[PDB]
Amino acid sequence: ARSKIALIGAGQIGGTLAHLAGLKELGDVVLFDIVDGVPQGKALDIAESAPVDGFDAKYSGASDYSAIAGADVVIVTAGVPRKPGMSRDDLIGINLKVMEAVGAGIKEHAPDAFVICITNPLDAMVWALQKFSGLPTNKVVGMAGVLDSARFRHFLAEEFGVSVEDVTAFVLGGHGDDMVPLTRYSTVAGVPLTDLVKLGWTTQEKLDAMVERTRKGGGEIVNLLKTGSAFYAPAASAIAMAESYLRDKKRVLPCAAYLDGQYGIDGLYVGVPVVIGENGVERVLEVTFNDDEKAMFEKSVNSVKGLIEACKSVN
Amino acid sequence: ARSKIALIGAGQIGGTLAHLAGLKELGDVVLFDIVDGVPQGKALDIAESAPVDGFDAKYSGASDYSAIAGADVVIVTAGVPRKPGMSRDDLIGINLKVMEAVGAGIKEHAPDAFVICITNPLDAMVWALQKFSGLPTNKVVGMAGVLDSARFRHFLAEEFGVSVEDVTAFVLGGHGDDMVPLTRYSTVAGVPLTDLVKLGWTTQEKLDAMVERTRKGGGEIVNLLKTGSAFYAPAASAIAMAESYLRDKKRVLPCAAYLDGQYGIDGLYVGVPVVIGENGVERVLEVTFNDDEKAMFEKSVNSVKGLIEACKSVN
Amino acid sequence: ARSKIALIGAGQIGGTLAHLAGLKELGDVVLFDIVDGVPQGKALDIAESAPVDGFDAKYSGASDYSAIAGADVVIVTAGVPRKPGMSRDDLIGINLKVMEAVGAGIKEHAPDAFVICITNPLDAMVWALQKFSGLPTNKVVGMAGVLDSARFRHFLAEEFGVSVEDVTAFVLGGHGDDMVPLTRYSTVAGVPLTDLVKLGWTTQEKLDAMVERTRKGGGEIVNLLKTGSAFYAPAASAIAMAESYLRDKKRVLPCAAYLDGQYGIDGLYVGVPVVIGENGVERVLEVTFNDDEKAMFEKSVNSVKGLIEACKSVN
Amino acid sequence: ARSKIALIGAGQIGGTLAHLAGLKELGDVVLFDIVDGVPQGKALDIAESAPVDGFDAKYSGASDYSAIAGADVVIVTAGVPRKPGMSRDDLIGINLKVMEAVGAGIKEHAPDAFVICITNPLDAMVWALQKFSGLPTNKVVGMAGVLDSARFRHFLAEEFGVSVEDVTAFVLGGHGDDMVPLTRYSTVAGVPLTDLVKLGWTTQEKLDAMVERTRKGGGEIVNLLKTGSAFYAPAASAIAMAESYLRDKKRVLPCAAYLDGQYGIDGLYVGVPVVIGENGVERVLEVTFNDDEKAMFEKSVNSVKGLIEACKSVN
Ligand SMILES: NC(=O)c1ccc[n+]([C@@H]2O[C@H](COP(=O)([O-])OP(=O)(O)OC[C@H]3O[C@@H](n4cnc5c(N)ncnc54)[C@H](O)[C@@H]3O)[C@@H](O)[C@H]2O)c1
Ligand SMILES: NC(=O)c1ccc[n+]([C@@H]2O[C@H](COP(=O)([O-])OP(=O)(O)OC[C@H]3O[C@@H](n4cnc5c(N)ncnc54)[C@H](O)[C@@H]3O)[C@@H](O)[C@H]2O)c1
Ligand SMILES: NC(=O)c1ccc[n+]([C@@H]2O[C@H](COP(=O)([O-])OP(=O)(O)OC[C@H]3O[C@@H](n4cnc5c(N)ncnc54)[C@H](O)[C@@H]3O)[C@@H](O)[C@H]2O)c1
Ligand SMILES: NC(=O)c1ccc[n+]([C@@H]2O[C@H](COP(=O)([O-])OP(=O)(O)OC[C@H]3O[C@@H](n4cnc5c(N)ncnc54)[C@H](O)[C@@H]3O)[C@@H](O)[C@H]2O)c1
Ligand SMILES: [Ca+2]
Ligand SMILES: [Ca+2]
Ligand SMILES: [Ca+2]
Ligand SMILES: [Ca+2]
Ligand SMILES: [Ca+2]
Ligand SMILES: [Ca+2]
Ligand SMILES: [Ca+2]
Ligand SMILES: [Ca+2]
Ligand SMILES: [Cl-]
Ligand SMILES: [Cl-]
Ligand SMILES: [Cl-]
Ligand SMILES: [Cl-]
Repeated sequence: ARSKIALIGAGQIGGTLAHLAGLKELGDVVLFDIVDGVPQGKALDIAESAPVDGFDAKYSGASDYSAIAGADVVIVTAGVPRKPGMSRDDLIGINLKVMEAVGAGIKEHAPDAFVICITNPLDAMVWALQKFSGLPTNKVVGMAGVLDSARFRHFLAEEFGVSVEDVTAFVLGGHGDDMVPLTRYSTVAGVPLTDLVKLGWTTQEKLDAMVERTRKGGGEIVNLLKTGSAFYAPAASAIAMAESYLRDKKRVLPCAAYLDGQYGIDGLYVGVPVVIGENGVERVLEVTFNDDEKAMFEKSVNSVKGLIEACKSVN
Repeated sequence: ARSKIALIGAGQIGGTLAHLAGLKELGDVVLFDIVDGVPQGKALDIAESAPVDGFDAKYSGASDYSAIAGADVVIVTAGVPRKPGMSRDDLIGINLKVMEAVGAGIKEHAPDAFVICITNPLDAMVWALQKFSGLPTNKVVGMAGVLDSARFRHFLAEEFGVSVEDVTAFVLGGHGDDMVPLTRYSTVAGVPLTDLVKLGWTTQEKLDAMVERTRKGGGEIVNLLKTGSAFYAPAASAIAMAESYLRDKKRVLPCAAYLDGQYGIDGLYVGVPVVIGENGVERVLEVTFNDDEKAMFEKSVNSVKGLIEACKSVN
Repeated sequence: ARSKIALIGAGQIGGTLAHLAGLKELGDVVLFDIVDGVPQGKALDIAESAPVDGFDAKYSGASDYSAIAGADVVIVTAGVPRKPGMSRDDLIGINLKVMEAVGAGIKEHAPDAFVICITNPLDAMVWALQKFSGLPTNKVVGMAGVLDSARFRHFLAEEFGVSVEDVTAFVLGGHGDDMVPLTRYSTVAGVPLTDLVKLGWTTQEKLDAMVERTRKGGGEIVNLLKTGSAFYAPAASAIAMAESYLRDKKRVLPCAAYLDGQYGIDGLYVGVPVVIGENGVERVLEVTFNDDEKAMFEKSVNSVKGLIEACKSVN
Repeated sequence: ARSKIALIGAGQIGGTLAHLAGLKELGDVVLFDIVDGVPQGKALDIAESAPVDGFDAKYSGASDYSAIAGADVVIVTAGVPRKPGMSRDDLIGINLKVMEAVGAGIKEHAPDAFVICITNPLDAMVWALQKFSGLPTNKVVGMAGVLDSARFRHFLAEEFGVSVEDVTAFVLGGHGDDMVPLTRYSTVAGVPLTDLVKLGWTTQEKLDAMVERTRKGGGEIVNLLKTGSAFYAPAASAIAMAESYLRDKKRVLPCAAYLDGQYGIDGLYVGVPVVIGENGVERVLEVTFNDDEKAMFEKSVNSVKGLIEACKSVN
């Protein structure tokens, strides 16, 4: 009866998720992959690390979905990268097929799980995974906003020369051009960034550049690493979501969540602040937008709609 | 060369400070008191607890100030309680005498320390302790606002049904009638409390009652315990300040800090948000007040002035 | 569905248990006492500390046993101290009456709990509490040996100048003259203390003195504090036991456990190494004694028998 | 003045070291590599993860050694893998050249560092790195034994069904055929494994198989992963060593250490238990061997001698 965490995909993010789940003593971990040996090896390596910090957790790797039976949390990173010669449709086609298999596995073996999707393109993959698995919409979420929040917080803390603990970033929507930052609901110690510009703690230009840097943040890591994308911050972000579920913390975190009318939207996964507790997505915090924000949010949702239409077109 | 933390006063708060410093692996601890046996016993008890969690720290107790030599941080709780038959002047008279002795001990033995005063009445005792010790004003601070922030955060998190991690409370000034809350710079996930009332997440009345409950918070604990005042939250609050110094975190925390013109004030210790790092109080965040806040802050400073005048009157 | 920890007794150890349970994020906490106000005040103080470290836990205080309903773990410190004018029989008489009330409360309200008794005299109180509550014998244990282990580990680590993390102490039986140390199964980095004497890392005399100091350890703290007994190490020790249950860690810890024939003993609570997991006391590790150890253990069990007979005599 | 940790090599182990150093709040981190972009990207990714857990640490990546200036700890993983078409001499030739460059960089820029070598073949690379850097022999160590200890502890804990926290493994020498296990100084709760066989908690055959599995442990991970070797347990192991230095914990850990006559050996790096504190390798624990162990240790040292001779032959 420790909690059981199944990690579907045992690649860069999945290994990191597994390591964090151990260090944080969140429970037992099953790593799943289609590449045999990989999840077993990473599982055993992490298991062998455990006596150094003293965490007691069972680790195992598998390529059969029976291994995930009764998982409390399932975190999905399974899929393929968009190689330079691949279309968007190609990628969606491929990773939709992966979501199909993953959804079937969760449906059969872990129907009571809280599912956190990470696989790109996230706002479509999470939507697809919920549909394929049939799980309740409040029990399937996507990680995206926490990562954007984390990047922006790092840039802010560096700018102001203050602890990351005292910075808050408010972001909705998706990544990149689909991100909807509210600098007025972003703060240092409760003071909004817009007021910090008035105080002269920063400048409008520096603030705008930090917002843009957050939009571009994923690509900035790709451009440095060259062989892959970011994994430490993505994994940390999803573990925060998982921990909030497992420990019923009721964190308020921006995640891709199924909207039943909130923000004027019905039937789509959109990045919004949600309370995560033992019942999954328990409430959506719907803020009041100004005009600039309404228009940014509308673009962002249209982007999601266009990708969902591409999914239906390819499946 | 581990950091050295000296705790001047080994009573309710001082024991708790000592326990937290161990658990958090902040360094070696010296407990100091005039009651012989007390600091030695608590030190040894905590030392004996250490193998259970695995923290390596030296613990000792003393009643001679040579024991605090070279302390990196000194946290002062030494003093007496205001027994029902004691005046304010009586208390100040008594605890000023204690600050005199403590200041002399720090001056001689730990002149390079970051000093955190807790002893009441705080805004006067911290002012007195800086004067008696001669330490640089940026290296002597008082704990008060963090405690108020913590209480208000607890009440907010309970009200909204969210994690304490996603609530921010902005408080300046002192405790009780001297507290200067800014609900507009208090937030859930970046959203100000004033906006949460507009969203219907709470009500104005409930918000006002939580502010009042924070004002009264110390007395609320006294009224429950009957034999003494709060100690767990006070100790946690001061340890946050200490940790920010020791780990150069540059937390932004409301503390009683010496103002050199900020907030229009020169030569007084006033509760304000400060960045705490390896150089002590490194910057004061001076916010822009609305009218209600200016007047509340002016009352609060006048209160401090009146207590400083009472000190001079009694010493 | 967070775990629920009920702390029966909200005095020195009980407050400390409550604080540790928060810091370690073990779950929700209910403090129970007959002195109204005390558990409510300590609960609220700890709750108010929580936003400083970011632990999400509900805290409450009560003087009605309905408050403990559904507790996963119950830790019992309720009782009175042996004031200088009180007999052993007096104390047992009094604290047996307390165990009667506590056992009735657990029986009615938390029948599925893992119960950890701390109240003295421990080997009798734990036996009595199991009988009064009717809970399964594997779900009721007493804390004693972990504390002795912790003290001895502290003394060893100081002697050898090594980390507390690399010292192991093996103790069975009770405290004081009833303690049964096995220095040959006590180690630094796996090397037994008896071999460390041969290596010249210490001396036989120093080793014997550390054993004696452990026997006397509780009194050593009393003699320093004067107003009460140890509480930081006692609380840490019991929390280790609780955590092993709650997280199914299967720690091997010396505890007062009900023996069903192990060590040649049937029907008594005796200090022995036990594996603690989600099923309670899951296995007893029965070591093979040398002659000196057999005789020490036999004395220790006879001591327990004599105290159980005194209980029956007074109840 | 936070501690500064330089990680020379930003590959599989180096990234993991960097992540752990953040999570454990050990200090600022510089990742160094010859592949430009890699250390910068991993540094930035980890930095961006920090606001999720709240660790304050500066992260940077570099390919110039000036970046490591004033490092308190330097952990070396730089080097190349032994590709299937490469000799032992080839590998040594190559990685000796890497140690030459790394040693020069440490000499010039971080002469006061505690250096932890990980690069294979470890017992030669650590010896070479000390010679190239000129640092004091007590300030240069190799990680190997902690990893073996950790693997064996995992296997033991699984065998006995107990917490990893209560298992101790005693290993000297190197990996594989060069490992020198002492099962008699390996324990569960202080009870030696040899006694646990007598108690019937395991069997001689199972114990022997766990020893052999530890010998083969690195290869077991390679055989599962196929693309590389273990990294989570290796990184955890070295971080334990680093933390012991940085926090002056005086852990007793099996590491490749320069022997000045201990174990009968002068002038070689050999795996032995050492106390690690703020002065580096502060003491070597020299145990007394039985005959089987003496012969195993002699083989193991001869193996080291043969590799040192191969180094001199290739350099
Ligand atoms: N949501 C976000 O904010 C965010 C941020 C970063 C990365 N990502 C996305 O996360 C995903 C994972 O990234 P990564 O770096 O771990 O990738 P990776 O390529 O290292 O890992 C993916 C793993 O999935 C496995 N896999 C492939 N097909 C599978 C199947 N049918 N079933 C099970 N497993 C399968 C692969 O074998 C591989 O081990 C990618 O799609 C990436 O774009 C998302
Ligand atoms: N700043 C705040 O927000 C805040 C909040 C709570 C409590 N307080 C104050 O903190 C202080 C400590 O509270 P507590 O509950 O620990 O009190 P306590 O009475 O338990 O402890 C005070 C200790 O100081 C010792 N002492 C007395 N005179 C001394 C001297 N001359 N030198 C050294 N030690 C001496 C006493 O022996 C005692 O052990 C009190 O003044 C209290 O009002 C402040
Ligand atoms: N087992 C060990 O190794 C060990 C070590 C140290 C202390 N102890 C024992 O632990 C016990 C607690 O010590 P402490 O320092 O916390 O004591 P304490 O006196 O501070 O606390 C005891 C609490 O129990 C309460 N209480 C009294 N009667 C009660 C009842 N009928 N129902 C509920 N609550 C009641 C009291 O009001 C008090 O708050 C003592 O018996 C002590 O001897 C055991
Ligand atoms: N001691 C042990 O117990 C143990 C256990 C496991 C692995 N290892 C060894 O640890 C080492 C690192 O393993 P890994 O998985 O991280 O390897 P890796 O190949 O992922 O990383 C090595 C890094 O070193 C870099 N590098 C190469 N030449 C360099 C130079 N001249 N200067 C600076 N950087 C350079 C590479 O670019 C690469 O990023 C390997 O030699 C491996 O065999 C040791
Ligand atoms: Ca632990
Ligand atoms: Ca609406
Ligand atoms: Ca530790
Ligand atoms: Ca101004
Ligand atoms: Ca947390
Ligand atoms: Ca038997
Ligand atoms: Ca923190
Ligand atoms: Ca010798
Ligand atoms: Cl270890
Ligand atoms: Cl323990
Ligand atoms: Cl805080
Ligand atoms: Cl977060």
